[PDB]
Amino acid sequence: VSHEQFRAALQLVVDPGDPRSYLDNFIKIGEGSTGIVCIATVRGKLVAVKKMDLRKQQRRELLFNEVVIMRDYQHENVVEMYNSYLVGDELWVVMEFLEGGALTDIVTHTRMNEEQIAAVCLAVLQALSVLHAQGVIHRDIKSDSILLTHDGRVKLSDFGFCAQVSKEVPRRKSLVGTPYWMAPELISRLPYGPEVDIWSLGIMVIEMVDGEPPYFNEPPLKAMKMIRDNLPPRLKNLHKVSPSLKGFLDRLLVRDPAQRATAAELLKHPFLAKAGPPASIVPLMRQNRT
Ligand SMILES: CCn1cnc2c(Nc3cccc(Cl)c3)nc(N[C@@H]3CCCC[C@H]3N)nc21
Ligand SMILES: [Cl-]
Repeated sequence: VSHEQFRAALQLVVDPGDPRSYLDNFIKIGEGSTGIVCIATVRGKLVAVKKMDLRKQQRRELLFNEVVIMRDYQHENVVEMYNSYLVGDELWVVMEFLEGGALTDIVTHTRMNEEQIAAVCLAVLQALSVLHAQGVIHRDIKSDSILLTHDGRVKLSDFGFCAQVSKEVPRRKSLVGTPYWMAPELISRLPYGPEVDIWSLGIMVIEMVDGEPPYFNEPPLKAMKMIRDNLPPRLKNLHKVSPSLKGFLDRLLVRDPAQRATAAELLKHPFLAKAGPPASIVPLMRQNRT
């Protein structure tokens, strides 16, 4: 499929026009897999703009999947998209700005308690149960993909790797994700489904408890071989965690995806009863630390 034809299909979907009319004061706040993210001001609300080069993608079709999903799925725990545009060779998606940043910064700089860990898992499982029911697989669940509001509410972001399964095509086979968070069946190149996100969430629980995913200091291909061949990873800090948290994590990090717990199942797990309110996360954020 041609670039001119791909851009053409995307043009049918995005908002027409040049948003450099509506926006100014662009400040780069980071980089992802698919492009860069800036903050900008509307002509006075401030927004986040993700900018992706149509010609520089390993899997260009995923750009399409991204826009269509956030357009079609609004949930309290999912980052809201306001608009999307084509600007030269770039797809721009305009989204709400979340002042609390990403969970990565919390997990690498602080130790979360179980109330805080439970609140983050509850929020993510709520988003995923709704997405999974409609056949949407996120495929990049990790702390970097979890954003926080000023008052400590959790929002799933970074839908640039998502896919949708259906009755007609109920499994994917593509190798998409981030090595250390990838489910064994996905690493192995087997037909997979929504269950891959449950494993990835398990790995993000490890991040929240231990600060890092398993095998993080290994080359990514070596970590993927270990994920694929070995017993499920265990918490380095095990004696430090409750029986509720261990039993919860034991249901996520199940190698056989057919025996892995679903998002709907896990929403009924007693560990999530520990979830604290959003205000419990606030003191973990960079702006409130010293
Ligand atoms: C859904 C798009 N989006 C809205 N608001 C975002 C966001 N907020 C903040 C808030 C405070 C500091 C920073 Cl660095 C980002 N960060 C943000 N972070 C970057 C985006 C790409 C690189 C990884 C991730 N940390 N993404 C944000
Ligand atoms: Cl249990």
